[PDB]
Amino acid sequence: MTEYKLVVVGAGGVGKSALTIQLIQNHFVDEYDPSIEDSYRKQVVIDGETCLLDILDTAGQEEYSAMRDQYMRTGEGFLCVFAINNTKSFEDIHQYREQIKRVKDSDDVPMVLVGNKCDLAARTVESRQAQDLARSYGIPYIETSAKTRQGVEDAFYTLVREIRQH
Ligand SMILES: Nc1nc2c(ncn2[C@@H]2O[C@H](COP(=O)(O)OP(=O)(O)NP(=O)(O)O)[C@@H](O)[C@H]2O)c(=O)[nH]1
Ligand SMILES: [Mg+2]
Repeated sequence: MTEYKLVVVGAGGVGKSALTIQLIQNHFVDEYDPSIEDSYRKQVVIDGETCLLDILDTAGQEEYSAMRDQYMRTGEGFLCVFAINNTKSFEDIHQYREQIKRVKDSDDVPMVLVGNKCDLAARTVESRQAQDLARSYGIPYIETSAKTRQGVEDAFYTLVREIRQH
């Protein structure tokens, strides 16, 4: 078994914590702790390869960049969570990547861009725009929904692929 430190990122309400709680507890946060260091780790099998998945759930921009260096430096990969309905996410998701290149000290970093909230009926950022970043960054683009729970794990699994490749 291998330990995969999955460092999740988010502007706050993009669904970062929603994807984690789903991939771990599998449910919609109705009264869970408001952001904490109590990271989680689930055991799965990537293409017939049993390995551990330690998904770290950080805070949503609550003044703690100092710790961001401790996690990012210890994270095997990064997952960019953006809301198709919230254009704000697409904004922070851009600068967010720049933070990784700094810590990792290299443009080549294993990460994935997921589009949470793919169930809502009021999307602002079309797949085209979301693809621009994934195509410009050279990373995969997956769509999921914490509410309906569609291809949720599909987004996480993709991360393991990027890492393994590197
Ligand atoms: N409609 C819809 N809402 C979602 C979906 N996923 C998450 N949400 C909701 O959108 C909001 C996102 O913020 P929240 O759940 O508080 O997570 P958070 O903001 O990261 N917590 P915090 O800010 O304390 O770190 C919550 O109400 C969350 O339940 C989704 O797929 N569809
Ligand atoms: Mg949160």
